[PDB]
Amino acid sequence: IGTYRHVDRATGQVLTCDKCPAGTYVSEHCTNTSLRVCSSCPVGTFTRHENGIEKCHDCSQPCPWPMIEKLPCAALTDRECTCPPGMFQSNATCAPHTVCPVGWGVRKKGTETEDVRCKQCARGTFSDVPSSVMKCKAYTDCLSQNLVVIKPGTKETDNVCGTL
Amino acid sequence: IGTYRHVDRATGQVLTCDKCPAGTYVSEHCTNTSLRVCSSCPVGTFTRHENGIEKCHDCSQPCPWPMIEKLPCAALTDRECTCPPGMFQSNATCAPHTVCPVGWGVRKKGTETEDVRCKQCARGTFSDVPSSVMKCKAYTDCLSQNLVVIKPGTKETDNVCGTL
Repeated sequence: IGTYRHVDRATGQVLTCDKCPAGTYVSEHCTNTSLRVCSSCPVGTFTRHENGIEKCHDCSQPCPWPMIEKLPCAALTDRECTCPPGMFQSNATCAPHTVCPVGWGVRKKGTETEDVRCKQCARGTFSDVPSSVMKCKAYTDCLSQNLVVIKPGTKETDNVCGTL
Repeated sequence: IGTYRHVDRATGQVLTCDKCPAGTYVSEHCTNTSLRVCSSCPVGTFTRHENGIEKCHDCSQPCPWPMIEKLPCAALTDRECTCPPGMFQSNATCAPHTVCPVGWGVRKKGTETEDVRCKQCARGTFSDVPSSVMKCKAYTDCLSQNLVVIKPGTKETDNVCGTL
């Protein structure tokens, strides 16, 4: 743990005190005969690193709905807001991800900051359900199934497998 | 920030959650549609690193007098006890540092774990006060003083400087 210089009120001595760890602040500086005392950051406040400060930092305002906290206001961290899962941030607030329709599939997973990117299923794959998450699935292999392709598949359906 | 695997009670799904930062613990695991929620360690408790645990660690018992805390019980740290300044630990508890008598001086600064080490002042130095802190001081330079040595010094006194 590191140190900081402090000027002693009563004597004018420049002391070398021990820093307080992240999550605490200095509630009593060291003097020529006693060590500095650290206290924990009160509710509502934080300090990110080992410090010598006298009051902890204030946490930001609460997250504006529909945003939620991916980090809380705690001793060591300011609160951090995010759009909840299945939404992404655009301008002001939160929009739901694109839902890829049947016959399309996710090419790029949507994130808290970018929307999902869809592509039409390529030949040999299909997607049969609307989803903002699912990829195009490859057809069931009929050859390696001991069966044959009764009905071909489409970008929306699997091929159907059987005999004769 | 890192992650941890968790088995979802209702579905049996093995999820990948986000760890909670040091000083917090996981108060709600992530599910398939919502992020894990972190809470700050309650008073009395701590977590040292980013974790996935469900209750914070308990702080050790209070420091037995005359020991005092060089680190407090806080969100990020267990309390850490030390012998106060001017004492050092031996066996059970705390003993005051050796006080180097007049004519001796500190060779090794005393610490919270070792006592002071004294040596007799070497020729040309003196120490005129009992102290568990002070070094032998070199005599005042009479030559470079424009004065001469009226009375020689001793291991306890400075030489005294003047003219004629």
